[PDB]
Amino acid sequence: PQIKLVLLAGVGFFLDAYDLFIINQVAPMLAQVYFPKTGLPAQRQDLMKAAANIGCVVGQVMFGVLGDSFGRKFVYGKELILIIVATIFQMSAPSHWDGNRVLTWITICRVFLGIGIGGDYPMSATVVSDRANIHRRGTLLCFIFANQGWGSFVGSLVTIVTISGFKHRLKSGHTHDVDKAWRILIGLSLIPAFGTLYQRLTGVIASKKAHWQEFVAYFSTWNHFRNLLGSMLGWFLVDIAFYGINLNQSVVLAQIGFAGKTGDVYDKLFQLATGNIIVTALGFLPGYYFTLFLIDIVGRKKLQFMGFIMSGLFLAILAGEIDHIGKGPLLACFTFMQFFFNFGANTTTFIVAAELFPTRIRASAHGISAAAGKCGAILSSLVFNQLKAKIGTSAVLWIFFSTCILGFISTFLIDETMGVDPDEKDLEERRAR
Ligand SMILES: CCCCCCCCCO[C@@H]1O[C@H](CO)[C@@H](O)[C@H](O)[C@H]1O
Ligand SMILES: CCCCCCCCCO[C@@H]1O[C@H](CO)[C@@H](O)[C@H](O)[C@H]1O
Ligand SMILES: CCCCCCCCCO[C@@H]1O[C@H](CO)[C@@H](O)[C@H](O)[C@H]1O
Repeated sequence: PQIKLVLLAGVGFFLDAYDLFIINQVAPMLAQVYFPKTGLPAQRQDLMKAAANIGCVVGQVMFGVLGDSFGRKFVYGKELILIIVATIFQMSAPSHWDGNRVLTWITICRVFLGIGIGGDYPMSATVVSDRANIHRRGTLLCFIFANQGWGSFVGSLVTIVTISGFKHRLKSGHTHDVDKAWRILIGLSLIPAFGTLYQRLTGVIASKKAHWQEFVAYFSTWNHFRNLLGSMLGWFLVDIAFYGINLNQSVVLAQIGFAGKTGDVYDKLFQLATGNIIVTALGFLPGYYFTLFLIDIVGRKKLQFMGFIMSGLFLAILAGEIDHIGKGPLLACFTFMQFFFNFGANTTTFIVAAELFPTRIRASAHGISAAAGKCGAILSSLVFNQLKAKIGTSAVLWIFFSTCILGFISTFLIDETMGVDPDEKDLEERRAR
């Protein structure tokens, strides 16, 4: 039936999300091995974490040209082997290498990993926004998207299971085995990746200039232009805070009480992994499901308004209190923030970009919005740990706060898409003039 295809798109998101966010769990292990006394150098850590998102935009433009030039049959398999191969190179950095060289190895691998993650990313959204043509398209897009939560959660679960498996060996003095742990964290993605590879198998300028002419004509009208403006702005603005925080969740949990001077190597990695699992289990993950049950009841806009403005509050509390109040209150607010990312702006920007636009131009408008998002992701990703050193963590969280208020403001540019057919509205718009 139609069901099996949406699951396959789901496992595509799951694998993309796992590979993206697992770097947050891998980085503190790389620190313990290759930079035990100092931290990972700020610029190198930022480059390593932005790498996958940088490749992600290169992927969907490149796999876009090839997919348009020679059709969908050209791309469907090749994107997945690229992330499999990129996973294996990343997994197998020479252990006898110098720390900066190991880091540079992983960043480059993660760019190519990103290029593949850039493959199926918008194509899993289109297949069911085109297919459904029903009020329950939002509940469907949201169900596919929720696999981003499971990607981050399973990575955290994999991490505590892995560390607690190495418990006795680390306690008995074999401290280099954390170099084997971080390879297992990346490597375990290969199990669904190979599973899915097998399941997936078992006048060009004249046309482009004609589509460009329709696109420009469409988005040169205000009530049509602002919907593209608001779609680009909302996705751009939320990804600054969202990927800034989530690619560095282990870093924030370290000003909060979860990193300390007490305890040994196991005690360190294990409470830090304990902090990560709490946040994603209690906040990051359930937010997707609160959205799932309410988008086709409350509407998309009311959920972004709430999402931006609620995550703003907890960012302001973090920014104001992080250096001044105890662990507990901060851990709660940080979890509340994560909850209202996914019960809110992060989930709705994705749906709104897929739902706003009539099909005759939907491909570009969704692509331009997704590209705008990745731009916001790479700014914070490229600079988060550098700013944290130049201006401090509280000052960065004040920046994230401001982007949430701008997101709230920009959401007024959008039409509510709950229950609307964008092709019909385009249709009456035209029969009306
Ligand atoms: C599926 C795609 C696979 C991509 C894997 C390519 C890894 C690139 C290897 O990096 C190279 O090795 C050293 C890194 O420390 C440096 O000598 C050199 O500057 C750098 O270019
Ligand atoms: C399709 C190309 C795939 C090539 C994979 C070759 C892997 C060779 C083994 O690598 C080794 O991995 C160990 C940790 O796992 C490190 O201790 C060691 O330094 C490194 O040499
Ligand atoms: C100098 C900055 C000024 C920009 C002003 C904000 C633009 C608001 C656009 O109004 C729009 O009118 C539509 C009805 O036609 C509503 O459906 C939609 O919700 C609403 O967003």
